[PDB]
Amino acid sequence: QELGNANFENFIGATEGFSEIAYQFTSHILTLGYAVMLAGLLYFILTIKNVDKKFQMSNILSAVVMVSAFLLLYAQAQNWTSSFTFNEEVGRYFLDPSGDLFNNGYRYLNWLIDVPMLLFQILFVVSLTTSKFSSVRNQFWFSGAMMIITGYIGQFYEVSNLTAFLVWGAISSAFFFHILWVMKKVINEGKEGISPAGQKILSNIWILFLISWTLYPGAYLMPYLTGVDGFLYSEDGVMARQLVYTIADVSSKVIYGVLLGNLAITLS
Amino acid sequence: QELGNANFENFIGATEGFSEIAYQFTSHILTLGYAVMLAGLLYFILTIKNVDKKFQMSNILSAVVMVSAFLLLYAQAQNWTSSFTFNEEVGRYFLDPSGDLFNNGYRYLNWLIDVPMLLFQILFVVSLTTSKFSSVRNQFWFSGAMMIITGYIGQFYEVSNLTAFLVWGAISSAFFFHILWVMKKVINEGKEGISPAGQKILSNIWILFLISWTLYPGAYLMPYLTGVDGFLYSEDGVMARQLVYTIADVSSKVIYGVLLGNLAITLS
Amino acid sequence: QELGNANFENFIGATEGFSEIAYQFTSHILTLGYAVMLAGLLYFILTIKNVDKKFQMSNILSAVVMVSAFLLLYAQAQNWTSSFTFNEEVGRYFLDPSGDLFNNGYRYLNWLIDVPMLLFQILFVVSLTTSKFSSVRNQFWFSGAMMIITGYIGQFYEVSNLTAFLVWGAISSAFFFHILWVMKKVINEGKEGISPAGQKILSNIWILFLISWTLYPGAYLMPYLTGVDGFLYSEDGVMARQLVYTIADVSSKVIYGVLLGNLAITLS
Amino acid sequence: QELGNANFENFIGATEGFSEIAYQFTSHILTLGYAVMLAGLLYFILTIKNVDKKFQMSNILSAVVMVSAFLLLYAQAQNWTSSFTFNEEVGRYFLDPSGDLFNNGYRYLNWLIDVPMLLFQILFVVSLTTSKFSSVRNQFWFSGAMMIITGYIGQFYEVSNLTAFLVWGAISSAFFFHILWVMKKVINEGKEGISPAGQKILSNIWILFLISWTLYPGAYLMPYLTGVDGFLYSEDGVMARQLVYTIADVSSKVIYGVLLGNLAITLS
Amino acid sequence: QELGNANFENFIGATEGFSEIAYQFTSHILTLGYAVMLAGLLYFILTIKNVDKKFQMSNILSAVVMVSAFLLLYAQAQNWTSSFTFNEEVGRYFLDPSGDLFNNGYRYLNWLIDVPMLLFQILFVVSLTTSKFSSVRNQFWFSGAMMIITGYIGQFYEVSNLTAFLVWGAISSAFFFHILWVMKKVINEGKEGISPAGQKILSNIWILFLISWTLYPGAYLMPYLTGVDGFLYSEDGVMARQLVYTIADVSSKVIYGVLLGNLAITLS
Ligand SMILES: *C/C=C(C)/C=C/C=C(C)/C=C/C1=C(C)CCCC1(C)C
Ligand SMILES: *C/C=C(C)/C=C/C=C(C)/C=C/C1=C(C)CCCC1(C)C
Ligand SMILES: *C/C=C(C)/C=C/C=C(C)/C=C/C1=C(C)CCCC1(C)C
Ligand SMILES: *C/C=C(C)/C=C/C=C(C)/C=C/C1=C(C)CCCC1(C)C
Ligand SMILES: *C/C=C(C)/C=C/C=C(C)/C=C/C1=C(C)CCCC1(C)C
Ligand SMILES: CCCCCCCC/C=C/CCCCCCCC(=O)O
Ligand SMILES: CCCCCCCC/C=C/CCCCCCCC(=O)O
Ligand SMILES: CCCCCCCC/C=C\CCCCCCCC(=O)O
Ligand SMILES: CCCCCCCCCCCCCCCCCCCC
Ligand code: NA
Ligand code: NA
Ligand code: NA
Ligand code: NA
Ligand code: NA
Repeated sequence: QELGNANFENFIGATEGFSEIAYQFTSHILTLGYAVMLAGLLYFILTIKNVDKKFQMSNILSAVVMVSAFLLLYAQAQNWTSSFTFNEEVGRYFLDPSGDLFNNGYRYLNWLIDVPMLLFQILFVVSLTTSKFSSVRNQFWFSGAMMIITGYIGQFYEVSNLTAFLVWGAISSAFFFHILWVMKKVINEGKEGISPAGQKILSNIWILFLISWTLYPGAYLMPYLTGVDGFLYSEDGVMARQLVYTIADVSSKVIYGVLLGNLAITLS
Repeated sequence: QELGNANFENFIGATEGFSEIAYQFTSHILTLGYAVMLAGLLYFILTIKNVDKKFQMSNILSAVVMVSAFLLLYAQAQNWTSSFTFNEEVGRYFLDPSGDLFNNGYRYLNWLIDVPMLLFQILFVVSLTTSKFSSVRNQFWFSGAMMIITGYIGQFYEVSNLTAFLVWGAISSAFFFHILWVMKKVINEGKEGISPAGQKILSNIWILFLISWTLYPGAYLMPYLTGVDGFLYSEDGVMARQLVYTIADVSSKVIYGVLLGNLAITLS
Repeated sequence: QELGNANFENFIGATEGFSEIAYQFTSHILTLGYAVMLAGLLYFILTIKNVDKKFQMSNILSAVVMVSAFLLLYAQAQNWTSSFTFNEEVGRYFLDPSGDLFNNGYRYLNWLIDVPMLLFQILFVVSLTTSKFSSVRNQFWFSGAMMIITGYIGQFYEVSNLTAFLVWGAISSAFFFHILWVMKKVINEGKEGISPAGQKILSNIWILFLISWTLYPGAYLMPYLTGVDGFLYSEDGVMARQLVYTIADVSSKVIYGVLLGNLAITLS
Repeated sequence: QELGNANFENFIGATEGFSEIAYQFTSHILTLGYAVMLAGLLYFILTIKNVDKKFQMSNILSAVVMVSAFLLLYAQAQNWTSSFTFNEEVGRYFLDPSGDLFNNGYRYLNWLIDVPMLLFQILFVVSLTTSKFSSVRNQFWFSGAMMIITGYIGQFYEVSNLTAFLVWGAISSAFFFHILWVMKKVINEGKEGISPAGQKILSNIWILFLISWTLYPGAYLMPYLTGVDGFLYSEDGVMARQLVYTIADVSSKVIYGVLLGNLAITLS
Repeated sequence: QELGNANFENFIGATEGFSEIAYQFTSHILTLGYAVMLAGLLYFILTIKNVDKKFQMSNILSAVVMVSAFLLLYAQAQNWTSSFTFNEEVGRYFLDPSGDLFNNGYRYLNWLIDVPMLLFQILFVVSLTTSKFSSVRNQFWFSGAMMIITGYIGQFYEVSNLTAFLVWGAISSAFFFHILWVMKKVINEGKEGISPAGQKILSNIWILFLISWTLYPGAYLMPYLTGVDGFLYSEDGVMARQLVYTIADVSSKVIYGVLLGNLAITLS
C-alpha cells in the first residue's frame, strides 16, 4: 500500500490495525470534544449580559471559537469512523481507503480562526499600559498564522520525511515562542492597577495558557516522544494524540473563555 | 468471529441475532431519549427568566447538559441502527461489522460533562452552611471523573474479562459512594433555614438523585444480574439496559433540572 | 421470507410492492408532517409574549411537543425511503432489508412526550373548580403512559398475531376512554365563570380533541377496517394510515396549540 | 424499463440522460432555492420589531413559510442528486433507481402550508371593507387545498396519462381563478382609505402575486409548452421547470413577504 | 472517459489524480471556509445592537450573506470529498463518478444572493449625494446578475471550449467594471461630509472591495494563468483556486461586513 505524505494513524491502521479499545476510545474522545464545544457555545451566549457592555466582545469571541471548534470536531469524528473499518476475521479495525485517509490538518486550518480570536479576546478585557493595541494584535495575528501554516506543512511529513517534519515544526516553534513572549507582556500590563482578585485570575489564565497551548506541539510530536519504535509509535500514541487534543481544546477554548468572563465580572 | 473487548450486544447480535421487537425497541428508546433532551433544551432556555438572576445559572447548566445528552443520544441511535442488519432468510437482525461494533462507552465519556454539571448546579440553588463551595465542588468533580473513567475501562471487559469488569466497577463504585455522601451533606445543609415547601422539594431531589444515579451501575451489570446464562444475558437484557439508560437520563437530567427550577422559584 | 412481528407495510412491500404513487405519497405526507412541526415550533416561540405570563407555559409546552414531533417525523421519513427500493424490471418499490423493516413504533414511544404535555398544557389555561390539579395531572399521565405502552406492544402483532393485536388495543382503549372522561370534566370546569367567547373556544377544543385523538386508534386498525383481504389491506391502507397520522398530528398538536393560545388571549 | 406514473425527468434521465450542464444546473438552482429560504428566515425574524405589534403576525407567517420552503427544497436538492448518476463511458447522468425516481410532488404537499399562510398574511396587513375576514380566509383555504390536491394528482400522469394530467390540471385551474378573484377583492378593499404610497405597494403586490403564482401552472405544463416532441420535452425543459420553480418560490415567498413588510411600515 | 463540459479539477482527477496534500488541502480549505461563515453569522447577529437602528439593516444583510455562504461552502466541501476517491495501489485520489463531477457553478448561483446583498448593504450606511438610491441599487443588481450569469456559463467551458470560456468571461468582466465604477461613485459620495475617521474606513473598504472582488475572476482563470501546460494546469492550480476562493470569501463577506459595522459605529 502506497500512502504517501499521510499521518501516522494511517500507517498504524494499514499495518497492525486498531483494537476495539483504540478505535472506540478515539471515536469517543472526538465526540466528547464536539459536545463540549456546542455546550460551550450555549453557555457563552447565555452569559453575555453577565458583564458590562465593554467586556461583552469577549463572550462573543468565545462563542465564535465554539462554532469553529464544534464544526471541526464534528467533521473529524465522522472522518475517523469513515477511515477505519472492522475486520471480523481478525477482530481489529483497518484502514478503509474508501473513507479517505485520516488527517489532523483539518484542525490546523481551523486554528486560523481559533488562535487569532483567542489572543484577541484578552485585549478586550485587560487594559494595556506601555503596549499599543494595534501593535499587539498585529503581532499576535501574524505569528499565529505563521505558526499554523508552517506546522500544517510539517504534519504531512510525520512519516514520509522526518527531517521536513522537524524543520517545519522548529520554525513553527519560533513563532510560538514569540506569541508566548507577547502574551506575557499583555498579562503583566493587564495586572497593573487592578484588584488583587483580578491579578489572581490573570495569573491562572497565564498558567492555563502556557500549558494548554504547549499541548499542541506535544500532539505534533506524539508518535516520536518515546523515540524510534517506542511505546507511542502505535495505537497507544494515536489515542494519546487525540486525547491531548481534546484536553487542550477544552482548556484553551472553554476554560480560558470561562476564566476571562470571571475576570470581566471582577472588573465590571 | 473475533470480537475482542466488545460489549455484550455484539456477541448477542453475532450469535442469536435480535428479533424485530428487540431491534426496533432499542432503536425507539434511543430515539425517545434524544428527543427528550432536545425538548428539554428548549424548555430550560425558555424558562430562564422565571427565576431570580442568582438562580439562572442552574437553568443554564441544565441546558448545557441537554446539549451534551442530545448530541450523544442522537449519535448512539445512529450507531445502533448501523451495527445490526436484517437477514431476510432468518428474520433477525445480525451484527454488521461495516457499521462498527456497538459500544456504550460513548455515554461514559459524555458523562464527563453531565456529572460535573449536574452536581455543580445544586450549589447555585442551595446555600451551604458548614461546607465550603470550592471544597464541595472539587470533591464532586474529582470523584465524578474518577468514577467515570474507572467505569469506562471496565465496560470494555464485560464479556472478555469478567474479573476486570468487576474490579474496575468496584473501584468506580467507591467514588460513587463518596459522591452520594457529599450530596447528602449538601441537601441537609441546603434544607437549613428554608421554607417547608423548599425542604420538601430538596427531599424529593434527594430521592430522585439516589434512584436515578443508581440505575447507571445497574445498567453496567445488567447482563449478569440474572446470573450466568440467565434471562438477562440475551436480547431482553440488551433492551433492559437501553431502557434503564433512557429512564435514568430523563430522571437524572430533565426531571432533576425541573425540580431544581421549582426550588429556585420557591426561594426567589 | 421471514418477517416476524413486523408491521403490515413490510408484508405489502415484500409481496406486491408499492406503485410510484403509493411510495411517493407516503414519502410526501411524512415530509409535510415534519415541515409542519418545525414551522409550528417557530410560530409558538415567536408568539409567547402575546399572552399573560401565567399562560406562557402553554406556548412553551406547545413548542416542546413540536420538537419531539419534528425529530420523530424527520426520522420516520428517512426510515420510509430507506426501507423500500425501486425495482426497474417491475416498476414498483419493494422492501429493501438493508434499510431495516419499517415500524410505526417510533411514533408510539415519542407519544410518551406528546400525550402528557398536550394534556398538561390545558391545565395551565383553564381553571379547575371541583377537581385538584395534581389529581388530574396524575390521572392524565398514568393513563396516557398505560395507553401508549399497551398500544405499542399490540402494533408489533398487527400481522403475526391478530388476537394479540386486538387484545392489547382493547386494553389501550380503556385507558383512552378514561382520558376522554377526564378531559371532559376539565373542559366543563374550565367553561365555568369565563366569557361566552372563551366557552366557544373550549367547545371547539373539545371537538378537535375528540376527533383528532380518535384518529390514532383508527390508524392502529387501518389495515382491517375493510375486513379480511379488504380494500385497506393493501398499498391504499398504507397510504391511508400515514395520511391519518399526519392529519391527527397537525390537528392534535398544532391546531390544538393555536386554539389554546386563542383562549389564553381571551383570558389575558 | 417500467417507470409507471412517474414525472418526465425520469423518462429523460432513463433514455437520453442529462448532460453535465443540465444535471449541474438543476442541482445548483435547487441549492440556490433552499439557501434563499434559510436566508429569508433570518431576515424575517430579525425585522419583526420594525413594524407595529398589529402587523408582526405577517413577519411570523413569512418565517413559517420560509421554514417549510427551506426543508422542502433542501430535501428535493438531495433527491435530485440521488436519482441521477454519472456514466463515465457516455459522459451523461442517467436515472439511478437505487436513489428512487425524482418527483415534484414533494413541493405540492408542502404548498398546503405555503399557500394558506401566504394568502392569510395579507389579511393581517390590509383592512377589509365589505368583505368579512372569516369568509375570505375560508375561501382562500378551501380553494387553495382543492387547487393543490387536484394538481398533485394530475402531476403523476404527466407522461403516463396525458388526458388525466390535463383534466386534473383544468380542475386545479378553476380553484386558482377563484383565488385570484378573491385576492383582487382583498387588494381593492385594502387600497381604500390608505395613503398613496401604500396603494402603490399594494399595486405592486398584486402584480407580483399574479405573475409569481401563474408560474406554477406554467411549470406544471412545461414539458408540453413547445408541443409534441418539442424543444421543452427534453433536458432543457427539465432545467426550465426547476428554474421557473425557483424564481416563483423567491418571488411568491420572499419578495412578497418583503413587500408586505414595507406596506406594514407605511401603515405603522 | 468522456467528461464533457466539466471543470478542470475533473480532468486532473481523472488523469493524474491528486496527491494526499492536494486532496486534503482542498478539503481543509473548504472546511475553514464554511466554519468562518457560520462563525461570522453568530458575530453579526450578536452585534446588531452595537449600532443605531438605522444601520442595523447592514448587520442583517451581513448575516443573510453568511447563511448563503455557509450552506454553499458546506455543500461544496461534501461535494469535493464525494467526487475523488483514494486508490491504495497508486496512493492518489482519483475521480469517482458515483459522487458526480465536481463543479464550481454551485458558488456562482449562490452569488445571486451575495453580490446584490453586499452591494446593497453599503447604501444603508453611507449617504449618497448626487446619486439616487433606487438608481444605484438597480445598477448594482442588474450588473451583478448579468456578471454572474455570463460567468456561470463560461465556467462550464474551461476545458471543453476555451474560446467560449474566454468570451463569456470577457462579457462578465464588462459588467464587473461597471460595478466597480458605481461603487467608486458611492464611496466618494459617502466620504462627503463625514468625519476623517469614517473617510479612513471607507478608504479601506474600497481597497478591500477592489482586491477581494478581483480575486474571483482570478480564480476563474487560475488554470491558464501560467499559460499552456503551465504550473497551474495541475493539482497546484486546483489548490490555488479553492484557496483564492476562501480568501476572497472571508475578505469580501466577513471583513467587509466588519468594516461596515465599524463605519456605522463611527456615524452612530
Ligand atoms: C484551540 C486552538 C489552539 C489554541 C491552537 C494552538 C496551536 C498551537 C499553539 C500550535 C503550535 C505548533 C507548534 C508550536 C509546533 C508544531 C506545529 C504546531 C502548529 C502544532
Ligand atoms: C446523565 C448522566 C449521569 C447522571 C451519569 C451517571 C453515572 C454514574 C452514576 C455511573 C456510575 C458507575 C458506577 C457507580 C459503577 C459502574 C460504572 C459506572 C460508571 C456506570
Ligand atoms: C400527537 C400525539 C397524540 C395526541 C397521540 C395520541 C395517541 C392515542 C390517543 C393513541 C391511542 C391508541 C388507542 C386508544 C388504541 C390503539 C393503540 C393506540 C395507542 C394507538
Ligand atoms: C410558494 C408556493 C406557492 C405560492 C404555490 C402555488 C401554487 C399554485 C398557484 C399551483 C397551481 C396549479 C394550477 C393552477 C394548475 C396545475 C396544478 C397547480 C397545483 C400547479
Ligand atoms: C462573496 C461573493 C462575491 C463577492 C462574488 C463575486 C464575484 C465576482 C466579482 C465574479 C466575477 C467574474 C468575472 C468578472 C469574470 C469571470 C466570471 C466571474 C463571474 C467569476
Ligand atoms: C470533559 C469536559 C468538561 C467541561 C468542564 C468545564 C468546567 C469549567 C469550569 C472552570 C473552572 C473555573 C475556574 C475555577 C477556579 C476556582 C477557584 C476560585 O474561584 O476560588
Ligand atoms: C437569487 C435570489 C436573490 C434574492 C434577492 C431578494 C431581494 C428582495 C428585495 C426586493 C425588494 C424590492 C422592493 C421594491 C422596490 C421598489 C422601488 C421603491 O421602493 O421606490
Ligand atoms: C418519556 C419522557 C417524558 C418526559 C416528561 C417529563 C415531565 C417532567 C415534569 C414534571 C415533573 C414534576 C415532578 C414533581 C411533582 C410534584 C407534585 C407537586 O408539586 O405537588
Ligand atoms: C392533507 C393532504 C391530502 C393529500 C391527499 C392526496 C391523495 C392522493 C391519492 C392518489 C390517488 C391516485 C389514483 C387515482 C387517480 C384517478 C384519476 C387518474 C386516473 C388515471
Ligand atoms: Na468505522
Ligand atoms: Na440496521
Ligand atoms: Na427508497
Ligand atoms: Na448524482
Ligand atoms: Na473522498
